[PDB]
Amino acid sequence: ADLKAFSKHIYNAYLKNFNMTKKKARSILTAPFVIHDIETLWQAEKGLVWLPPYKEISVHVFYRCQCTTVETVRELTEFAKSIPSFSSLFLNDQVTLLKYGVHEAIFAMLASIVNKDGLLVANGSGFVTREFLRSLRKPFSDIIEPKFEFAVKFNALELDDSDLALFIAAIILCGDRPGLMNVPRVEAIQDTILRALEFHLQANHPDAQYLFPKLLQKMADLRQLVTEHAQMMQRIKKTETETSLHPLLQEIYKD
Ligand SMILES: CCCCN(c1cccc(-c2ccc(SC)cc2)c1C)S(=O)(=O)c1ccc(OCC(=O)O)c2ccccc12
Ligand SMILES: CCCCCCO[C@@H]1O[C@H](CO)[C@@H](O)[C@H](O)[C@H]1O
Ligand SMILES: CCCCCCO[C@@H]1O[C@H](CO)[C@@H](O)[C@H](O)[C@H]1O
Repeated sequence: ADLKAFSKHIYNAYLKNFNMTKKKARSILTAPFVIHDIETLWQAEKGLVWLPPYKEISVHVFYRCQCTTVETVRELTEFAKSIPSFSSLFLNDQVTLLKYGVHEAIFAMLASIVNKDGLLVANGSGFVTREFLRSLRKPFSDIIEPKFEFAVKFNALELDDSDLALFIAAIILCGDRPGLMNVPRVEAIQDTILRALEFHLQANHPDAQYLFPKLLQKMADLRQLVTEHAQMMQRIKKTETETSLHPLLQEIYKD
């Protein structure tokens, strides 16, 4: 009943806080400058499309990834704060939820800007090919591929921005997070969001392909995806000594 209005407030918060909507993304994807080799990557840097001291091609890509990720974390923070029930939480719990939730949300939203062939970069000014990213030296290519596999299956669910606003909110407001102080309040908020989501999916996808429980599965898939990604990020930290890691991302991964 009150859930329809509750979803509108979340959707509003999403529209207010993210630079790239799926609506914007899909329209661009169907012109952005194409990065498919070293030459085009260099031409993208020469101002036409767009940091620590230069090392190499794969590390340059890794550095630009961090920049993007840091910026997405900022947006997710503002999104979450635009939800009143999130803002009533003590700041430590807010930080705990963002700590353990941002990468799950990042990979979910990433599907919005991805097709079988590649992904948009630089606020839609660029399109980097999947084949080009495959060509980067290990471990970077290994880290990248699973996100394509995830994003393609996820895009088959044909969610829109209003669906995603609730889905991301549910990811952030998660009672399972380690070190959470007020577990009961968060669980109660999660439950309201999930109820709003099921209600919203009924109204928005009337002939739903068992859509709500498939999204719950995707949430579990995202948790596994982040687990594996964190393991791969630990490998970078251990093996790539000369490569710098953004302080905030270091804080997120810590413990
Ligand atoms: C669907 C493929 C996603 C691949 N990764 C990603 C995500 C967003 C932007 C970019 C990117 C690509 C090209 C350029 S210029 C040629 C710039 C950016 C990439 C590679 S990823 O989502 O798998 C990914 C996410 C985050 C990473 O480190 C940051 C963090 O964990 O906070 C990644 C690090 C290495 C490889 C992929 C990363
Ligand atoms: C908004 C995203 C912030 C995620 C970084 C959280 O970083 C966390 O901050 C806590 C409070 O300073 C620290 O106690 C904790 O050690 C650190 O991992
Ligand atoms: C931008 C790259 C920052 C990632 C550095 C990874 O850092 C590591 O992540 C592990 C997670 O497996 C944590 O257990 C460990 O404490 C942390 O130092």
